[PDB]
Amino acid sequence: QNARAFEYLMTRFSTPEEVFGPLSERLTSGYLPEAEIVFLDEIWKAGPAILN
Amino acid sequence: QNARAFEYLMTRFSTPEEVFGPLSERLTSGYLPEAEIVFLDEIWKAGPAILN
Repeated sequence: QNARAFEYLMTRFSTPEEVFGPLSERLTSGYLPEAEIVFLDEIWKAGPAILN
Repeated sequence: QNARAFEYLMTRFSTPEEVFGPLSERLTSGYLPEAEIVFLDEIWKAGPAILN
C-alpha cells in the first residue's frame, strides 16, 4: 500500500551524495533510506565509498 | 503548435541545477521537465547525477 521505488545506475565516478541524498542534516527525501524497494543497476563497478 | 526547444552541452563538471533548473520548489521555467524537444550535445561526458 505504501511503497516507494528507486532506480539508480552505479557508475565508477558516483558519489554517495547522489544515491542516499546530499547533506546540508542529510536531505534524504525520496532516495534509499526511506524506500521500500530500491534498484541498483550494474553493482560490479561502483567506487569504494559506495561499497562501504 | 506549442513546442519549446532546449539546447545544452553536457560537460564533465555539469550540475543538475543547470539542466533541469535550479531549486529555491525547483525553478524549472523553460528547461527540461516542461520542454517538447530537448537537445543534449556530447552525452558521453556528463556527470553521474545527471545521467541517472
